[PDB]
Amino acid sequence: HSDLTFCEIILMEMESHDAAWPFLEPVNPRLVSGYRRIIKNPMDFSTMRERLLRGGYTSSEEFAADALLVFDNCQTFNEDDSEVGKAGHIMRRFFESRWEEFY
Ligand SMILES: Cn1cc(C(=O)NCCN2CCCC2)ccc1=O
Repeated sequence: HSDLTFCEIILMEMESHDAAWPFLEPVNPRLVSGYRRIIKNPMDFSTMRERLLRGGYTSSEEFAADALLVFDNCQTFNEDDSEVGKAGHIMRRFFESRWEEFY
């Protein structure tokens, strides 16, 4: 319904955001040491993309839960002053403000 039409706007705008590069694809645990043991429920934009296209979101609140999970995992694994962590705060602050402009 009208809830999930804006989830497409935010996800599209989040995908094309400049600071979205750490979260476009799922984290590769073979390449990132310690990520498999620290992050229980990983989540990224592409995973939210394929679920949203298939329709697996019942309400907008599920979409926000996956989005906040991306930045929670980013803050949990990475330092705040790291290159991945710096982009996470930019993407997180962009989402919470853009999510505010509708709800
Ligand atoms: C979300 N996240 C991402 C990384 C990462 O190193 N991403 C590199 C992504 N590749 C660089 C250019 C092509 C894709 C590390 C920790 C983390 O939590």
